[PDB]
Amino acid sequence: KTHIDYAYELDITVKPDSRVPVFNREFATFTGAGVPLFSLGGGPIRYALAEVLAKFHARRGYYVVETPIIASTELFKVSGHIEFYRNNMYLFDIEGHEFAVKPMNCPYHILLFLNEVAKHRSKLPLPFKVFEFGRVHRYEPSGSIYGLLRVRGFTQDDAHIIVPGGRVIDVVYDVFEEMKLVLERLFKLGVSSETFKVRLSMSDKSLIGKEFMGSKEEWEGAEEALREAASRINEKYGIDIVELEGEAAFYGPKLDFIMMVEESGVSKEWQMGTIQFDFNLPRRFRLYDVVREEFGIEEVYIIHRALLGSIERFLGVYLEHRRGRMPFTLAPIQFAVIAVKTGGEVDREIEDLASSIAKGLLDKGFRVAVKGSSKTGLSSDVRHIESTAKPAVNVFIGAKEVREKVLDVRVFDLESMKRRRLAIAYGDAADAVENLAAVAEELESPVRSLSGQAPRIPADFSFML
Amino acid sequence: KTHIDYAYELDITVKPDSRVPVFNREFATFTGAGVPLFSLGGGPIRYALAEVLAKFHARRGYYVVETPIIASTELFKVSGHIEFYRNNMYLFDIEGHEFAVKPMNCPYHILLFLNEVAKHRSKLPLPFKVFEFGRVHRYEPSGSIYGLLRVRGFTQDDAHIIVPGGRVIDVVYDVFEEMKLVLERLFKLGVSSETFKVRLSMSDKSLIGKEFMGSKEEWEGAEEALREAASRINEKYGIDIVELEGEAAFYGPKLDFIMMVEESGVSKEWQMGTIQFDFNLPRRFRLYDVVREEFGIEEVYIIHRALLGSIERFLGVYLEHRRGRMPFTLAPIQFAVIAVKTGGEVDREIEDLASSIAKGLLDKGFRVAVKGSSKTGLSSDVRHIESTAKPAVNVFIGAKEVREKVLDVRVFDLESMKRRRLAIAYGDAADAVENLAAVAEELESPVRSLSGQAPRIPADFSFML
Ligand SMILES: [Zn+2]
Ligand SMILES: [Zn+2]
Repeated sequence: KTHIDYAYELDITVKPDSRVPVFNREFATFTGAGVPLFSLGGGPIRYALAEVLAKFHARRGYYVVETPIIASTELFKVSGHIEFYRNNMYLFDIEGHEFAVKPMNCPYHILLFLNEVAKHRSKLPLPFKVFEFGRVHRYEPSGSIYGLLRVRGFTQDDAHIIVPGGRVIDVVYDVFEEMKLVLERLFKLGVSSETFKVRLSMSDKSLIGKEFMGSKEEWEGAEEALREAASRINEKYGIDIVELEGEAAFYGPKLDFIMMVEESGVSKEWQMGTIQFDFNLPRRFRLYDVVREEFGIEEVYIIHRALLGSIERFLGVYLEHRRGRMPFTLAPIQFAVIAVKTGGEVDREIEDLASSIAKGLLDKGFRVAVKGSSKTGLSSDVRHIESTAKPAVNVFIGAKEVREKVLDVRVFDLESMKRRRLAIAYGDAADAVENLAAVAEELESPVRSLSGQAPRIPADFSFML
Repeated sequence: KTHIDYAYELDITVKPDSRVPVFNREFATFTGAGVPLFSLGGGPIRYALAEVLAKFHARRGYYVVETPIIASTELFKVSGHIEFYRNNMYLFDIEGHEFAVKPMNCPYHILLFLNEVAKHRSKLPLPFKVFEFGRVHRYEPSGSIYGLLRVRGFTQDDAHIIVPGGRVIDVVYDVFEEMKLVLERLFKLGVSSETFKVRLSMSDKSLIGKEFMGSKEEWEGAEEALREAASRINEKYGIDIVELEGEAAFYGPKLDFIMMVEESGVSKEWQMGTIQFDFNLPRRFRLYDVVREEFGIEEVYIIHRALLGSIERFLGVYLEHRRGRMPFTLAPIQFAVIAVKTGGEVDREIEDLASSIAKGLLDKGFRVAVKGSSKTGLSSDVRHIESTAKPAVNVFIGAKEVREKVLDVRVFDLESMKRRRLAIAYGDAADAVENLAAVAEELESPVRSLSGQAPRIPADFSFML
């Protein structure tokens, strides 16, 4: 089972090679290869993700933005190289004039910086931090496409930071702290000395001015910002730091976030976001000039950063590491309500309890699926539910639950990777809904500390069970 | 003053003909004409909008989805005509194979329906309703582009409904009820007999089979669904109904939502969303077959619907009708905190009060701008603030406010189009923040009834004041 299997079973995506009813052709022969089609289970995940990440960034001091999907290629000529990158771009004509589907958000985020400087000049505070849940499209050959990992259109938790020399170490460190908060609180992935690695990729000093563009001073101030920040990370968490000479991009050094995972029992890297300096963009968009003239700052850095990286890719690898098991806030089905029918007259109270709880949870904004089951059917029904839909919480309502006034509620524990039984007392349907909503709020708590609000995007997914 | 002026002054957009610092070229010569670039003030509006509309639709029974931005042209060949619509499409090549930037979400939403039928068959409930905050791109000639009204890339509150004959009148009516809830609660625009018109566009019966495709039966069942629904609308609200013979699309009849507005004092239509039947798509994607075979339903309808329509266009016309005055939830600056300094020692308590209130409002997730003003500067500072930034709420903190322990708080009243003064007592900074947050929650209340949650996407926009 790969993420292609989990994504399909959880209905996060449509499988490219599933056959379209009546056409008996594959979904991929309508959509094209490497264009992930998010389905009904995946839709609420995408809105929840944008909203949580946007709000998380706004609370940490980033301006949230949305930039156009297309642009004149003048935009990418200025940025540019163009002769090279042109080749990874989807290009088209309006009206003699060359346009591209955006492959990166950077030039747009810089124009937004430039517009604010023109309007407000030095009243604009530095560091200037801009975040976008951004949608980018890039050429990939057919043989390179794989699931959600390598695709033609995808999403980044992208941000750009323009930070003076006096604050750059803190900014680098803070981005690490942001990455950790998102992993731990949104995804429930522990970030510690045993699970995490920070890798720095630096210049070869003998090659500055040639394969590494820019000045010695730029490279030294940037590499030294990464070393101090990484030294604070290691001091604080005992997280180990790896430095690779000569591995930086031509336009600046970087730091990569790397989770260490184990099979099976093989130790494997899971690469996530990056912090990437850029000596090219401040030259091409005249940012060094603009900052010097308007702010009187001579030492300034331009940073590209993501925490997750590609969201599709992140999600792909997540589905594998966690065997289809989503955190409560991101689970296609949040509460599965399972009515264990008996054949006897108690089935009426069971049916009314299940149905009322389901309605009440939907009204609180939760994603709910009701399953009609039976004493003899239960074991096989549950097994299907676990091997396919993997609801965040199972609520079992049988004769015993009705007579004893205690729900049998099974939350899936992401650390132990097991269901955990809770006994939830209730007086009636409404009281049961309140109590189930309390369990949910506890599961939502870490996401509230990131974004202020946990997203409630309700859906009735009963048809899936 | 047009929406181009308001959008720029509120920093909702970058002005195409603003000059880029140092390049002294126009922003439009990097972006291309008719590609709206949303700026820092516009970013939170876009995320808030997606989130509110998505959640509103999920609570009303729509599945929320996000579909790809690109597609093989096979997708649009099936839908199709293609020979015609090809001409409004941005087309590009991967790897010998023709792709398009999506001009409409419809075919993707139908594939998602088709995938769920293949997986779950008749367990999928009807009506099937799917909503998307969707991003579409269409060819427009340079001479056709105007502000936010007619552009090359834009957003729709798009949905598709597959509804059996037994439920179609109710679905039509409900979409009207959805449109009214969004206008009134999100936008504070009254929908009544005096402000609103419903226009139906129908076949010419003599032309069915020729300029109007499909069968008599289809057209009659659809036109009659619109007449009954419209008759319920008129019965309930006294809203008047206009019917135009021969004005339908070739593929089905429709209803348009039309607000009536007055200048100046000229009566003008403001066209919003549409409810559009389609006899083409169920043939091209074999939906009539699929529904008949899997659900045993012979009478079924396919509907395209939006409430606002183009969101950019809606927003453009809104900014004009309301002279730059956004509802609280959507205002770039939610609280402007204005410190009226005196020159004397009370300035310290004023500065600490303003600063603490600002911080406290930011921590609640609000969009805040602090302005340092003075007794003699106030009148001109306020005038600049009103003519430019138009904050949802002004909080004036001077010597009097500090000594009397009562804030001077001015909410902008969208109906009367005037500031309205409130006297907000406080004991200290924290208590003031709580009380200001209470005023905000009252202003957020209508948006909570739509979406469960009002969006808090914080920002410090002090630099704008
Ligand atoms: Zn970048
Ligand atoms: Zn449509």
